[PDB]
Amino acid sequence: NSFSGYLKLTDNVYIKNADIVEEAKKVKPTVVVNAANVYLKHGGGVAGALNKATNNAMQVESDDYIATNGPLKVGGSCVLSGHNLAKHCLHVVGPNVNKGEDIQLLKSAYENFNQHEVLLAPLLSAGIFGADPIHSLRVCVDTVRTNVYLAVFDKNLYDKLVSSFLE
Ligand SMILES: CNCc1cc(-c2cc3c(N[C@H](c4ccc5c(c4)S(=O)(=O)CCC5)C(C)C)ncnc3[nH]2)co1
Repeated sequence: NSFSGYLKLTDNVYIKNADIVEEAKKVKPTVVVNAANVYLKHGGGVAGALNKATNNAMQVESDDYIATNGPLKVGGSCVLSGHNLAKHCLHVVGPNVNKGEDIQLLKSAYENFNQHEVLLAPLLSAGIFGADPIHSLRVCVDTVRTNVYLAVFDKNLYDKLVSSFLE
């Protein structure tokens, strides 16, 4: 958990302009959060990047989990191996508002982080999931009580988020 160069927003929420894959390699976190979908198909974006960094071992494990347990629910999660990126990967499904899912499920999605003491995570439901990233950060700060290090891989969005928080 050797997080470096983060800006502390509250006593338990930190943020950095960084690629979550590169952070996972530098930090060696106990838990890395994946921005998953309910069938754990890591086809692109954050999930595709984390799977590629494991040389597809995350996707094979994920397929075996789904075969035995069935899909997750939106707002839900599961704990699988972190492979070379962390001790564990917490796969969390935030709502995809571009696909009609309820933005209220973003609170349930962040609540899964409270089962782990320290996590490296992306900003849930942002990017092509369509939620307003300023709102996602607000839900994170209000919901997460354990220690969360957010990696946001876009300096333009990072600056807007820090300027929204410090208003
Ligand atoms: C350029 N080579 C591919 C690639 C991409 C990455 C890569 C992207 C990325 C990231 N993006 C942010 C984000 C946050 C959440 C969601 C998405 C996107 S999404 O994938 O569109 C849908 C699920 C939710 C974005 C708002 C700046 N944040 C952190 N670390 C990241 N790493 C490495 O390699």
